[PDB]
Amino acid sequence: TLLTNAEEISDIAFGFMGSKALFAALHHGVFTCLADGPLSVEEMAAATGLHPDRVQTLLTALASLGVVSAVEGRFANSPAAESFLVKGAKYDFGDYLRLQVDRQMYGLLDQIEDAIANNLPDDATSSYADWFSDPEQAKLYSNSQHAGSLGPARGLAKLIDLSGGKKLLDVGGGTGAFAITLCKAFADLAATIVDFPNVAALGKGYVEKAGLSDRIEYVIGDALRTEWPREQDAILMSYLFSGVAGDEHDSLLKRAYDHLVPGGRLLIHDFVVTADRTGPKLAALWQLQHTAFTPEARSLDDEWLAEQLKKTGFTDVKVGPMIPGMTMLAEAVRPE
Amino acid sequence: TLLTNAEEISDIAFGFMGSKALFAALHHGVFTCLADGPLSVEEMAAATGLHPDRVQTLLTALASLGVVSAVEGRFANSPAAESFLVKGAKYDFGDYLRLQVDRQMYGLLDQIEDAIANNLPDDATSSYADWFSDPEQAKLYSNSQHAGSLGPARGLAKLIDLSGGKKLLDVGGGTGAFAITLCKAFADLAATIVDFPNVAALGKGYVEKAGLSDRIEYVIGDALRTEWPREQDAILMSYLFSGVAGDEHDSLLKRAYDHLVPGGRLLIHDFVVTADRTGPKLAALWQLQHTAFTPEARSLDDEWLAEQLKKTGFTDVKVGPMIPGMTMLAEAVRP
Ligand SMILES: C[S@@+](CC[C@H](N)C(=O)[O-])C[C@H]1O[C@@H](n2cnc3c(N)ncnc32)[C@H](O)[C@@H]1O
Ligand SMILES: C[S@@+](CC[C@H](N)C(=O)[O-])C[C@H]1O[C@@H](n2cnc3c(N)ncnc32)[C@H](O)[C@@H]1O
Repeated sequence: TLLTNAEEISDIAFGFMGSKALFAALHHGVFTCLADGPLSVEEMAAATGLHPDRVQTLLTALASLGVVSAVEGRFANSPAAESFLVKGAKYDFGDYLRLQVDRQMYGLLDQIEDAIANNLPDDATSSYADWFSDPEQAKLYSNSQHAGSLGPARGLAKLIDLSGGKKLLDVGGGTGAFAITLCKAFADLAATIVDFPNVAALGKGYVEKAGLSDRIEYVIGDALRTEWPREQDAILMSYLFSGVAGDEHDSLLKRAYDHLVPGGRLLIHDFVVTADRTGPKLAALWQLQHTAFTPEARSLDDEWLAEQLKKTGFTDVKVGPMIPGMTMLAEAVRPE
Repeated sequence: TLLTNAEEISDIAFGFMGSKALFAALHHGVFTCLADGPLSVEEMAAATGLHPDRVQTLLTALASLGVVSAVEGRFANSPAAESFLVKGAKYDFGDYLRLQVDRQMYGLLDQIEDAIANNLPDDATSSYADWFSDPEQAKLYSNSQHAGSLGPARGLAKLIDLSGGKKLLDVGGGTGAFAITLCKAFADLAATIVDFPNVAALGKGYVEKAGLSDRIEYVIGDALRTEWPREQDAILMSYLFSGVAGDEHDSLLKRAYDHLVPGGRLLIHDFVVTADRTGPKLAALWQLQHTAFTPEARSLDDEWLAEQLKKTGFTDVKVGPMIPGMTMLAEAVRP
């Protein structure tokens, strides 16, 4: 589509108000209160401890987005709410949305006006490093990121095979959602994770909980300045490229190729747009979101990625969907 | 319609990114640069001082929203962008979105999680009054609001008749973006804008810079504390109820009755939702925005309104649109 109407501009301009309506409602557990059938405003005010008038304002907003129904002054969850926003639901990501997206991503995006001009102010967050140097920000971010990545990680295990005596290197593997999931799926797999000190310290705990402390080690520090383990059987880079400066992209590929045994696989998972630069929409929006605290980010597109991987010397290069409408999986092999 | 799937919820959850893509682009004159025809990423960088890789990211975001087209490594304005987001377009409104909605409203909506639980930090902006203690602040708000209320003000200069010997009382008046457009349409018209000292002073510049400095007055104070000029022919209230605590509503209804000449009309312009609580969307969202810095605000519906009016004494009250899909106009007449 190509917009023609002022209304269509308005819808875009005012989307942030929609997001915050959804987000506020999650913070006060609105959808969970409705899980047992429709409630009135005052029935809602009671269950949530909100004032009847604020709840009315919030629910009216939600209804006008179709997030809930409003029938005879009674509110009820939409099918989407039932599945995605109720604590416990099959596809729940309410906590992901209100913790990381709302409390962190929303505010940070107030920086893009300066970030896209490569003119951040001194007091702004200018990188993951700077950002995660606050241990409360590292946690707020990582807890939701970990829960959110389990699904995709389980999706990933189904695609690739890492059985046998194999070593995995996860550059920027956060708190181990991928490495842990992979290690639970493949018996003889040993993993190494590289990340920032505050992220690694939380990671250690997830790895203990899972009883994998004997199979998953952390190598702490900035991945660009720290040494990686050599002769790995596979290397994973999930949401790394998006949060790193454009000038670093080739060297990461070259380093990766070099730390891989012959026959080894490079796996890159990230927000990637199609080369026609038309979408997917969420990949592009997330790319812009990372630019806000990564002002030297370059947009990844699928054919650049394929090309650079071949330029780097990899083979059997493929790029395709991972999370539908949002991320792609690129896959490459060091010759054997 | 009700949402069912992930895409539809994501669309809501990530709408803020969409909004910011549009805003960033405006601050940097993207669409204005594209007005002379499609441009490569490189050519775009030349015209804006922005770095190529970053224009590419901004432009890709926008193309995926349909705001620009993307063809052969070139970007061009969508017809909507060409019409409404280019500097000097008959219907340009890019600066309003850029300055008020982005620079101010977006930041203020971060207070919403605490505001709907009536629990703002002392740090937070907790009312129009508190907000406008800062002259720097009162200026940037009205700057883009006053110039944005001209439209609605014109559409109301086409509607009612303020002809003859007529006095006006614009309670909660702002920098008089209404009072000004009214008289200027109606040769013989008075004026009496009540408001806040920090904003008054700005509008005095707006009236002086229009030539009306002797018809329009100002009655400094907190409309709820300060007394207004009695016996008027018309008492406007635009966006007032929206940013005032909901317990001042009924009493604002009685008060406004007094200061009119029996036979004089009252006008309420504001965000009002249909009684069934389903929209319009922009009206519902704006009430939520205003609740961010008005934690005591009440949601205005069309029925409650028409209802309480009549209940206060007014007659032949008429509640109807006004800026479709966003605001309504009430209209009553004093016995
Ligand atoms: C978006 S997150 C998600 C982590 C994980 N790979 C996943 O898929 O859930 C990116 C992670 O990479 C880390 N990271 C970013 N840049 C890094 C760098 N230069 N060196 C090491 N770690 C980095 C961040 O700390 C963050 O935890
Ligand atoms: C959303 S604005 C719009 C101004 C103008 N009436 C218009 O139609 O564009 C609300 C105005 O009313 C003022 N205001 C809000 N509450 C007020 C109060 N309790 N007393 C006096 N002025 C108030 C604000 O200063 C602001 O200028």
